[PDB]
Amino acid sequence: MNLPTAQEVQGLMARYIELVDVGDIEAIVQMYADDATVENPFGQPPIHGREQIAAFYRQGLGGGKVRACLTGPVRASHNGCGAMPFRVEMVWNGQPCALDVIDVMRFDEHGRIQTMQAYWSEVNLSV
Amino acid sequence: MNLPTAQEVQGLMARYIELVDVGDIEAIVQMYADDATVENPFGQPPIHGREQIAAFYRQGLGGGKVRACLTGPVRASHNGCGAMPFRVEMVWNGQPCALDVIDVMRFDEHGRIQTMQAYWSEVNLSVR
Ligand SMILES: C[C@]12CCc3c(ccc4cc(O)ccc34)[C@@H]1CCC2=O
Ligand SMILES: C[C@]12CCc3c(ccc4cc(O)ccc34)[C@@H]1CCC2=O
Repeated sequence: MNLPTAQEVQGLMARYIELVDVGDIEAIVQMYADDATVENPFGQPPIHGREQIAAFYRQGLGGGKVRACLTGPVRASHNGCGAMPFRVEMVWNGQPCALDVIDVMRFDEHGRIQTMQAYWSEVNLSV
Repeated sequence: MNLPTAQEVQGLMARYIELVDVGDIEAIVQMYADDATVENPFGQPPIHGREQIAAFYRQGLGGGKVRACLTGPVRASHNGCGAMPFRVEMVWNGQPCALDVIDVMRFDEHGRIQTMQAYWSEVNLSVR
């Protein structure tokens, strides 16, 4: 595909959440451009390229324990970009916890994620 | 106020929405920095300066019964930035409509909005 339309951005970013929820690291790495830049959380030093991205996601999702689901519709632009609200559920201190996040993504002319910024901090972590 | 903390970004960005909701263009322009940049919707040319920002909110808020409310918590960083999901309700040539939007904001070391990006398009519009 080329630069995703607004409707295609909605589908791609929803698909990314489904892949995070099932914990398929390889499928996520494939969604990213080979030289993608990721800032998670935004304000922290970026990581770059599929090698660093694969390591980051496997550290986060390798155990398959995390769950993720959209908490609102994906907002999409006409220049291949979008932003989405979601909630992440995992284990912290034994008790279950929930983290509210917004990801901003820009896609390239091949339909792959070129950049991603994940906005969240401890003020978004419940229980 | 200095560079807003994460908790302070949450309050500031929530404060912006309720200002949009009540339609106080004066109060909203004051929240913006003198040389702020606004991309609304994201993908179009950015606008600069408070006069140009003033006129933008005039066009959008100064007429139709525009209301706005958060549809989720404000996500805040530790570098003075945040993102929030909200819904704009409008009446568009008779048709009651709603628009789902996510705003990304960067605040200055004075607690003013330095940059704003509003993500939405027609796919996010619905008839009520
Ligand atoms: C890593 C993590 C699980 C997944 C996750 C987190 C934060 C932001 C994310 C953003 C994403 O786009 C996808 C997944 C996460 C959590 C923070 C702590 C934790 O357990
Ligand atoms: C301008 C507008 C009303 C307000 C509004 C829109 C879009 C994005 C916004 C982002 C904001 O942070 C505040 C207000 C709006 C609408 C698009 C169509 C319309 O009438």
